[PDB]
Amino acid sequence: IEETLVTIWQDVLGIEKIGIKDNFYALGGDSIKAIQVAARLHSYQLKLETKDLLKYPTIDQLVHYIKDSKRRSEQGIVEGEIGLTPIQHWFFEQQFTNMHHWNQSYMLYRPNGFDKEILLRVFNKIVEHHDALRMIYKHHNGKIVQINRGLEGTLFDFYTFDLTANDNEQQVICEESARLQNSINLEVGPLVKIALFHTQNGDHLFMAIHHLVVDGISWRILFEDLATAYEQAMHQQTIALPEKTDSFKDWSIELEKYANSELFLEEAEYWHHLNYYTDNVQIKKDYVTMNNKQKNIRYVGMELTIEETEKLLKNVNKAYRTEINDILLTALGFALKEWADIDKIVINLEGHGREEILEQMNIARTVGWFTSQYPVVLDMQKSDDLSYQIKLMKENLRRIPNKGIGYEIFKYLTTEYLRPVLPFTLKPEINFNYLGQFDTDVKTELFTRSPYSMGNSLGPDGKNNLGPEGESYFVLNINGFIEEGKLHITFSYNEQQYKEDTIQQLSRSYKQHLLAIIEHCVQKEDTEL
Ligand SMILES: *O=P([O])([O])O[C]C([C])([C])[C]([O])C(=O)[N][C][C]C(=O)[N][C][C][S]
Repeated sequence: IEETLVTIWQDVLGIEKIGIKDNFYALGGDSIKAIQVAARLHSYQLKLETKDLLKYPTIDQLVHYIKDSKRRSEQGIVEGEIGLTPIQHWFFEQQFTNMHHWNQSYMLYRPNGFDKEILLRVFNKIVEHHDALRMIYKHHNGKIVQINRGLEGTLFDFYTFDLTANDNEQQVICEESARLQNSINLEVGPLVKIALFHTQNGDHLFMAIHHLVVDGISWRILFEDLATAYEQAMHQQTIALPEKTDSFKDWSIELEKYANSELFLEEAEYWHHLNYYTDNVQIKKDYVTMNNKQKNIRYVGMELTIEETEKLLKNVNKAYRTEINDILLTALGFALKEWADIDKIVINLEGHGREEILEQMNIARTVGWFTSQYPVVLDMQKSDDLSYQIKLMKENLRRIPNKGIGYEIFKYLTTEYLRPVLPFTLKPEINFNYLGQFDTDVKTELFTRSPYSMGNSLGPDGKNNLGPEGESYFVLNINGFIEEGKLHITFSYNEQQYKEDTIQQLSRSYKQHLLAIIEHCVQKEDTEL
């Protein structure tokens, strides 16, 4: 029904009232919000191909393209060996020092406090429902063996700290959470570490999960099921989570099939264009250094106001019928041109990686590490013409098949005798990672973000996420997100490679060009057919 879409859109977009004529993207939608709509529909046994939502961005149009779900996923307990996925292959290939310490984290806050007994019940359901959290990793014969445990052993560690007497809540939270962050055992588990802090202003719920089994969308899913199960428990109802989508196991199995399929191999030809840019990869550094560890990384931050961010989310993409990636990367092109006099450069672009490339596979609600990464070429031709550059960036991104998911599939999954001959040793020095919007997911009726949280806990600059002795792998690590209605962009660099001021010039330049692109696009009316 259209009443179901209205409700879902309203929840997902964080907008109280939505008409059946409202444009999804003009309301602030993106491809991650789209997946969240698809996930909600799955619980109603309804199917949405997110690409339809792009062609029919209103409920009045889209209702005719919503189908019944033919796919039924594993609802029981998933167990057994699972082949590493592309981003997982990349991870082990790095051989990070203390790779057991390589996590994402988050901290929630509830002024009236959490009931601990309920939390224990809720997280038991969580690790049961979201099978990938029970993963372990073993070595057998110089090879990594990924194994999904059943309901055996310890599925998560949970600590309770009573700081209601301590006068230094922030220090203790940092010290204790750091200990959790450093205590993950990849061989026997658990990969999920949880601490509950009682304080004078309420409770703070800290969570650290090894990156091997989680990502940005997974966190959003966890937050939802956390609130849902908790709300049920405090109302003395049976804890009950939405239907499972496809398991990480089943996904990996089909992904490896795809990797060697005839249809996918035909894509190899496109990626040859990278061969024209192999010497457009390195940027100038202030200094040469041998010290390349996480402890040597610092960052510069920028942010827009709520008004500026609203324009970006709601009134910019209409100008050229773009998506936010087009805009952000166009701004980066200009910024790098003014900052280092660069005309062409190859970057590493991260995507959520949940592309409908596998048939009736649905992972809209699956917890795991699905992140894709791939080389993108930025080409600065006409610095004076915005219309030309934006349309150039747009076309460049559209010429990439299936959001670039295929490149690392070729690189890590395709068997040797089918593996195309591609420039696999290409290594961009710049990474771009825009995580998307989080306000609707973290700011609920049950809880909100913790004030004791330090920095972006879902990124590499998050406090205590990565082991300090671990090796850095990018010269410039650019990460972004929307928090409290404000776009944040951070620039992570090696302190012995660049002076802080050098990076500050890049950040300010990026902010300048981004705001200029916003003003340009705000003034351009929708005329794409
Ligand atoms: O295809 P889209 O919906 O347009 O992509 C959504 C974006 C704009 C947020 C895109 O930048 C993206 O996919 N970012 C994903 C980065 C990520 O998921 N990181 C996970 C933790 S490593």
